[PDB]
Amino acid sequence: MEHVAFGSEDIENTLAKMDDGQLDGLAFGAIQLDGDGNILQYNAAEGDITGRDPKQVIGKNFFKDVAPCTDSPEFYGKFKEGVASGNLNTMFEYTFDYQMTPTKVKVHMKKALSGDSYWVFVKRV
Ligand SMILES: *C(=O)/C=C\c1ccc(O)cc1
Repeated sequence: MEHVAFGSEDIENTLAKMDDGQLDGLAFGAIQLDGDGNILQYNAAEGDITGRDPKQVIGKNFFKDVAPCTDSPEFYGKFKEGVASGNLNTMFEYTFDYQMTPTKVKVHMKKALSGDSYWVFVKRV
C-alpha cells in the first residue's frame, strides 16, 4: 500500500509524486478532475466502491456522464465555486445511487498542487 491517510493536511503534496499505478495503492478512492470536471485519473479503490472500470471512465465528464448523482448544488455546485475561486477544500458525506446499490460515502475535494486540477477523495462510512 501507499501510506497516506484520508483527510491528511498535505495530501496534495504527497499525491503529486504518484503515477496511476501508485494511486491504485491508496486505501481510499481518488479521482483527479480538470476544471471542466473531466476525469484525468481514477483509482482502483474508487472502482471498488462504484463498480466503474477506471480505464473506461477516464476522459469522460464526471458530472454529466459518469456520476449524475453529483450534479447538484451540494456537490457540483461546490466544485464549480472552487474552480472559479482557485481554492477548494471541503469534506462532506454523500450517497452514490446511479446504476448501483445506494452507497454512503465521505467525500473530500481539494485543489491539486498543479494549476487546473482537482482531487475528489472517497471512502466508505
Ligand atoms: C452517482 O454519483 C453515481 C455514480 C458514480 C460513479 C462513479 C463514481 O466514481 C462516483 C459516482
